[PDB]
Amino acid sequence: AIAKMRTMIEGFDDISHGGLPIGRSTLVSGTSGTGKTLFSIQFLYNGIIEFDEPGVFVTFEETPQDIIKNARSFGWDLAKLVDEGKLFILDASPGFDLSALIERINYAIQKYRARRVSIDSVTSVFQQYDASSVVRRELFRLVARLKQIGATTVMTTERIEEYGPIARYGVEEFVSDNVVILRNVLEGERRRRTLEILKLRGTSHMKGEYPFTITDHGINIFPL
Amino acid sequence: HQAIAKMRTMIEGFDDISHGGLPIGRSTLVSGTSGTGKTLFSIQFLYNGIIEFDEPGVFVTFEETPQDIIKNARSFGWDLAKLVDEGKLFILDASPDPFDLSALIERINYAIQKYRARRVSIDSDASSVVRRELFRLVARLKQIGATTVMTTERIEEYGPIARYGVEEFVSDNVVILRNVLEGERRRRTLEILKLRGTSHMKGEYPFTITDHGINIFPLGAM
Amino acid sequence: QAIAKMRTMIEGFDDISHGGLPIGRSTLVSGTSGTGKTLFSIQFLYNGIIEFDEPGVFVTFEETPQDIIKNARSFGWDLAKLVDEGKLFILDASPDPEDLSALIERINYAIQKYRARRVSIDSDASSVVRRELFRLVARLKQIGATTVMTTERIEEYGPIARYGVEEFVSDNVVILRNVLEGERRRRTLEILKLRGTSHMKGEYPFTITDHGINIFPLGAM
Amino acid sequence: AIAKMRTMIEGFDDISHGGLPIGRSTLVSGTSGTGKTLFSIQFLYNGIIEFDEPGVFVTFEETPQDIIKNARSFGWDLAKLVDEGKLFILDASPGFDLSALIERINYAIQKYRARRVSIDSVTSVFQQYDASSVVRRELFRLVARLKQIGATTVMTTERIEEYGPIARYGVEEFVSDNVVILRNVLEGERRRRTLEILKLRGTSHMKGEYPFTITDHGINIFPL
Amino acid sequence: HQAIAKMRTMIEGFDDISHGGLPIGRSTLVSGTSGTGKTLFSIQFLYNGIIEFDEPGVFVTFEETPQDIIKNARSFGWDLAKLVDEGKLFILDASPDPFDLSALIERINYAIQKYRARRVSIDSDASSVVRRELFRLVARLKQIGATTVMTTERIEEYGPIARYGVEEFVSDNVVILRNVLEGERRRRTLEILKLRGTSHMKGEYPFTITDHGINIFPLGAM
Amino acid sequence: QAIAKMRTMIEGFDDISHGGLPIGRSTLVSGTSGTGKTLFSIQFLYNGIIEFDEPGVFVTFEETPQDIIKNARSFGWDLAKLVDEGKLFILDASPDPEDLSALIERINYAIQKYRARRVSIDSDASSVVRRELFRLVARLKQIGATTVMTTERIEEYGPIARYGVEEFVSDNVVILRNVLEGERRRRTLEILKLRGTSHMKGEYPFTITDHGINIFPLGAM
Ligand SMILES: Nc1ncnc2c1ncn2[C@@H]1O[C@H](COP(=O)(O)OP(=O)(O)NP(=O)(O)O)[C@@H](O)[C@H]1O
Ligand SMILES: Nc1ncnc2c1ncn2[C@@H]1O[C@H](COP(=O)(O)OP(=O)(O)NP(=O)(O)O)[C@@H](O)[C@H]1O
Ligand SMILES: Nc1ncnc2c1ncn2[C@@H]1O[C@H](COP(=O)(O)OP(=O)(O)NP(=O)(O)O)[C@@H](O)[C@H]1O
Ligand SMILES: Nc1ncnc2c1ncn2[C@@H]1O[C@H](COP(=O)(O)OP(=O)(O)NP(=O)(O)O)[C@@H](O)[C@H]1O
Ligand SMILES: Nc1ncnc2c1ncn2[C@@H]1O[C@H](COP(=O)(O)OP(=O)(O)NP(=O)(O)O)[C@@H](O)[C@H]1O
Ligand SMILES: Nc1ncnc2c1ncn2[C@@H]1O[C@H](COP(=O)(O)OP(=O)(O)NP(=O)(O)O)[C@@H](O)[C@H]1O
Ligand SMILES: [Cl-]
Ligand SMILES: [Cl-]
Ligand SMILES: [Cl-]
Ligand SMILES: [Cl-]
Ligand SMILES: [Cl-]
Ligand SMILES: [Cl-]
Ligand SMILES: [Mg+2]
Ligand SMILES: [Mg+2]
Ligand SMILES: [Mg+2]
Ligand SMILES: [Mg+2]
Ligand SMILES: [Mg+2]
Ligand SMILES: [Mg+2]
Repeated sequence: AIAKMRTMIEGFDDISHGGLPIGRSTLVSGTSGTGKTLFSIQFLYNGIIEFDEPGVFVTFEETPQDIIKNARSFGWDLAKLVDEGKLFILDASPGFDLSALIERINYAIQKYRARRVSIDSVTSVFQQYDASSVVRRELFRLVARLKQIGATTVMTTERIEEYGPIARYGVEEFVSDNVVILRNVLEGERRRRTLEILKLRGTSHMKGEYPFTITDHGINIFPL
Repeated sequence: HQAIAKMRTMIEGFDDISHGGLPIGRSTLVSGTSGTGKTLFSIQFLYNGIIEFDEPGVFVTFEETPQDIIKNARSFGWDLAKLVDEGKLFILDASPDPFDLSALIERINYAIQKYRARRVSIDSDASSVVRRELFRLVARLKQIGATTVMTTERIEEYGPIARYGVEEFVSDNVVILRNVLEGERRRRTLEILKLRGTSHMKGEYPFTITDHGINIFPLGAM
Repeated sequence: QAIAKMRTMIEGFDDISHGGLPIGRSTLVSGTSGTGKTLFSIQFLYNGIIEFDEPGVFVTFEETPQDIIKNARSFGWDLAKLVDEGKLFILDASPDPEDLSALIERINYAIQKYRARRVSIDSDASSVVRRELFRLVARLKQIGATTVMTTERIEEYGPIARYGVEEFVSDNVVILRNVLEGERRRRTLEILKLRGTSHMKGEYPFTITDHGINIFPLGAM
Repeated sequence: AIAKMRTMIEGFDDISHGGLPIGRSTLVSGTSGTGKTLFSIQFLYNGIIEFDEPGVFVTFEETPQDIIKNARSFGWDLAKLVDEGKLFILDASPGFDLSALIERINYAIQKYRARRVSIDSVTSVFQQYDASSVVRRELFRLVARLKQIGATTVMTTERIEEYGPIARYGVEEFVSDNVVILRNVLEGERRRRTLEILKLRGTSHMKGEYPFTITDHGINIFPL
Repeated sequence: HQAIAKMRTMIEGFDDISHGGLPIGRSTLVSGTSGTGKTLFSIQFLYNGIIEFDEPGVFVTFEETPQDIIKNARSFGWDLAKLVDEGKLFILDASPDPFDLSALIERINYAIQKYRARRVSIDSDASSVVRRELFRLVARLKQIGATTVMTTERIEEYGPIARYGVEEFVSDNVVILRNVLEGERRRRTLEILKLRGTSHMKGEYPFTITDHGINIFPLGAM
Repeated sequence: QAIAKMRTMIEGFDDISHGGLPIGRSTLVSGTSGTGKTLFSIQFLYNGIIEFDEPGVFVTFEETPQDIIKNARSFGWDLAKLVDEGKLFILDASPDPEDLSALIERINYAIQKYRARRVSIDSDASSVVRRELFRLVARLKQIGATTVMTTERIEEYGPIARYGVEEFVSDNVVILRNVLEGERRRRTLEILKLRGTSHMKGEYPFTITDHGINIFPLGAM
């Protein structure tokens, strides 16, 4: 019914029954340090390395140089992909309206013939601009235009509780076709990472929380 | 003359729980957190009305495009495109362009009249204003004579019925879809909280979503 | 010397209240949605009429008279007949799709016109709510009405009613609950308070059936 | 160290080690239907019957006629005490300033030579007048002037949780010399009434919750 | 030259828990719900300073009148009237008449100078403003060289340290008095949360209030 | 290729962080009152100076330099000597009893003057807080400083910091807890996150003694 794109992130394409729905956005929400940026980098990296699908990474608060430096933790050379024209890192770092940003993103997608897009994290621009009032409207604008473009998008968001609202403004999951929750639960002085696919409109997926670890090779999910 | 009559949904298990289906000529609120099956329920209500009883339906969408409603319904082997082309289903696009309630209600009445519709699904910041506006909608749908499913959002599995804390009190009928997380596993359940002027089963009934749509099971099952 | 009470004839209730509702006073009936508030308030009037020939005035704020009448047919009650016979008056204060003191005067006009002994009223700042609810309860008391007034609440074991004041201005308070535990619902009724008189304490389970509300003994089911 | 006045309410003078501190105010707080008005009526009634100490009852929302009628539940004839000049029921029923009310109360105390005063409930006037802003200030005014007068006062207040703040505005206990909490706890579908003396400045008292019942004879506390 | 020195309170048990008493020349916040023993603690601090060490004290009261402070202290057999008449204790009446902080601080400094006081007790709506103003007071008391107990209110036994959520962060030293209700019984406990630049015992220590004042006991006692 | 780290020499910490704090970045250290935040931040500079001759700048917002110095004598540290020798600079931003970008320029002036490699910063609308904290972290990064910045929180197992944003703009996050259970306190340290590198997970108990912070093994005591 709906076609999916392989993420090649260990375990994820099993949990999602094939990968992420093509041409749609997937919200990846989680508290700080849960692995959201990593998930969004792996998504682009694997598309390039495994499938020669170019990617655009939109960063708000982290600098492109820090994204590149941090990815060396995993032995991934993103500078080389940028040099080869296969990755573009769009720096979106400092009435509220995402129209201008959407034009920039669209330019990059057409220029680099990108099939994958990662946006990390649009929560920060809403919050820095004090734009909670229009989050539902502007996220809708962004999600809708990315769909018109045909991009397959990972969109990260913040949340402040492990078991609580999906995201910070309490509306983000409802305008998203697809929702993944990363958790980092503290119990008995120990942390455990888990991943959940809450929803994929129009298709099936495994349910509940699945454990994962972050290693030198990135995210490893165990699809019990 | 007699107590209220019901219209069969044909959603497996639901007509048992509702003691006959949804109260005719009224609206039923179906509330749930994200991914609980709300849009599915409202689609299945229309689809079954068309296939089983040749009762035309109007689907009102506020954020999903008609194309995506049609695409997603193929997950269950339902061909909504065929139904739209036969004039049995009309998808009213009220989604924004990548709010006027009176204008909306007029469009809905227009569609109900044009397509002879007997079923309607509507899917989906002061609580005082929400109460007044939802009341107007419910009341005018009842004047038109529609049997309606209207979905609403909620945030917590075992908190308020719906986002604003008022929606269930202006509704005649309320169904709650939950997606309960316990010990890392999810369990879907459906509950008929209330049907004014008629009987229904009580409590949460477990259900699944499969290639066949929603299938509801007996109490404490699964 | 006690407070005089009028029988509700609602199965079990007149035992729990030790004689029924205090006459000439208002009783708050609070509950989450679908707990039986409107039913309790209709059954109070209906029984008043059928058992005692005591006329009743039903004040509706959101449901229409025709829907009230239709819904009561669930219980085999013919409210339309009672309106035709002048025994029941349904005052429609529900808004048209498409002022407190004024409403009170229409209520009093109805009470005097129909010589009603029973009144049911069904159903954003706590200060204003407290002041206006006090004026309504006080005016009904001066009129001599015995009143059931319903209110909303949003949690089964939280505040008595939405604004956190409603129970303090009421002489009498009844709480209807619909408790969800282990995927099952259990309806319970509690008389929290009756000023000046006695009543059973705590929660009593009840059912709603074809014959209305039926309240059961302690710790039952 | 500080002299106390017997309440003669069954069990209470044991819990308070002698009764209420003379010349001071005692806050009696509780959720609705916990017995606050009853406690405040018994305090005056017993002063009159047992000790020929006249009393003034200040009522805000309940009418004097209802106070009198309700007290017949217990076989107490308050109309007769009013007729004999031993009880005065002051009807205080409908910038915020209790000065005028305080003058009325003072007039009644002097006129009737009252030793006991019950005020039930000043919470309602604060709330009806939307005067949360000045609760601490105005309660202080009232408590201080009653102390200057020499009255021994029971002052009831509302609260909305059994285990939670002492009173509605979160300040009332701090301007009171003495604090009593009435609770009506629901557990396992059963209610239990308890009374606690939280604090009596400058003197001793029993601690914790003590069970009580309300009967035809009024409040019965069991001072375990 | 060396780490901070302490002044003995002589409150039974307290100087053990504080590893020597209260840090000299600083303020110690003593926070508690109503009836926890805050005023008692602050009175005992001065009284013991006078009786045991001939160190004069100033008591600043904001709501209890001096007459009532004196009256209530007779519960413990303490004759504060005698101490005021000997010029060893001064009760500064800052209570309202049945707010100017700079003016208050000047009066406190005046009293400290007039009576040669070495100990001070102060007893007792935007959190930002409270933070700034409390900071000014603490800082100016430290400039004067007072060793001070300052009491504050709190609402919950195991919630915020104090009413506004900022008071402990501008204090050098924090003591929490609790009155914990469990199974219908109350248990009083005292905790030294923090003393900057010095050591102290940790956790809650049970205490009683009796005719002798506050008596603190070893851990897990009673 | 890893992220380079600088050793804190705080007992146990450099093991938990797998080498120390990421160089040229800021580390958030959040905690309720009296959890050891100022101590952690002083020990970071002190060890930098004593172990590695790396000068440090301490920015204080409420405690005075003289109190910082007095309090450190608890640990047998002579900070006054280090200020005299030009190895430690305490920037006083505390208010006098009786503008972000400006503060940043005074910090940078201090860093350049004293050739500091280490910086500690100690310590009402979430939007504004997020924007200003981002500007500070970004400017410190451009300057090249390795920074410890303390923040407050009010619950041991609640939000990381007061405004619910502080941890998201930080590259590195450490949480100090002081957990009260059964009338006993237990101090724990947690490294929540270090962008781009590895670290041990969960809570590690620690003590504060005459020698500063000592962090213990897993599940200890
Ligand atoms: N080589 C590695 N081995 C193990 N864990 C690693 C490694 N590199 C990074 N990590 C972990 O990955 C985490 C970073 O994940 P990241 O994807 O930046 O989280 P995030 O959710 O985007 N954080 P934030 O943006 O602040 O909300 C670090 O906190 C480390 O715990
Ligand atoms: N063929 C299928 N088999 C199993 N599950 C499916 C299938 N198709 C869809 N689903 C599930 O149905 C869910 C979507 O249901 P849907 O009715 O769109 O939820 P919703 O409550 O309307 N979500 P939202 O609009 O965000 O409030 C997905 O999240 C999948 O879990
Ligand atoms: N014949 C019947 N048998 C059993 N239950 C019935 C019958 N008729 C109605 N009910 C129940 O009565 C409930 C309606 O009670 P009602 O008195 O309308 O509640 P309420 O508290 O006033 N609801 P609301 O005003 O919408 O918040 C329905 O939800 C059914 O569960
Ligand atoms: N004769 C009696 N026998 C037993 N209980 C009685 C009797 N008379 C009254 N009661 C109880 O006393 C309660 C009234 O107590 P009352 O002192 O009015 O409470 P309150 O706390 O002042 N209520 P409120 O003013 O609404 O906050 C009633 O709710 C009954 O439960
Ligand atoms: N002789 C005594 N024996 C036993 N307990 C006593 C004695 N004298 C006083 N008390 C107790 O001490 C408590 C008063 O302590 P106090 O120091 O005034 O509390 P506080 O915390 O200052 N109250 P508040 O000002 O409302 O915040 C009383 O509530 C009694 O329980
Ligand atoms: N020599 C010592 N031995 C043991 N503990 C000590 C010693 N010196 C100080 N402490 C402890 O260290 C704590 C102060 O730590 P500090 O680093 O000031 O905490 P903080 O989190 O910065 N406090 P604050 O800024 O007031 O919220 C004191 O409360 C003592 O418990
Ligand atoms: Cl991991
Ligand atoms: Cl399922
Ligand atoms: Cl039932
Ligand atoms: Cl009782
Ligand atoms: Cl004690
Ligand atoms: Cl320690
Ligand atoms: Mg990130
Ligand atoms: Mg949907
Ligand atoms: Mg109703
Ligand atoms: Mg009362
Ligand atoms: Mg005090
Ligand atoms: Mg500090």
